[PDB]
Amino acid sequence: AQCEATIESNDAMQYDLKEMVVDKSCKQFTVHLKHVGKMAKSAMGHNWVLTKEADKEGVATDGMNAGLAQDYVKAGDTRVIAHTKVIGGGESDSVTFDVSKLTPGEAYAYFCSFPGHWAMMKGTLKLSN
Ligand SMILES: [Cu+2]
Repeated sequence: AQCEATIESNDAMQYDLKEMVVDKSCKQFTVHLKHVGKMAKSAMGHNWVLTKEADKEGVATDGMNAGLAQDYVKAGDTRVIAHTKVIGGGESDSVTFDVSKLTPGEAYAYFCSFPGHWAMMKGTLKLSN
């Protein structure tokens, strides 16, 4: 979508994309998260979080402990490349990140850090041309 992509989250605790590709010509990347469900953020809130695949579970665990006001992301967690807000049904959010944060040919994990969702809601992101 240039240097943008749109991802959908629903009431089934799913994302519609399992992988994202960042083009090499991009200096900035933008992700647009949409919550196409009708459930409340307290019940089935979704976010989109970018980490080294390695940091997935540790960031997820710390995020859970941060609470909803922190969007289920430990504040200033340095393992976090980018993340959106936690949204409810009918909402959306966008995050733009600096691509030079990514290392070519390395796979990254994107997941939802709302409590219990990282196990069902995850995908890979990589830089490719
Ligand atoms: Cu979620």
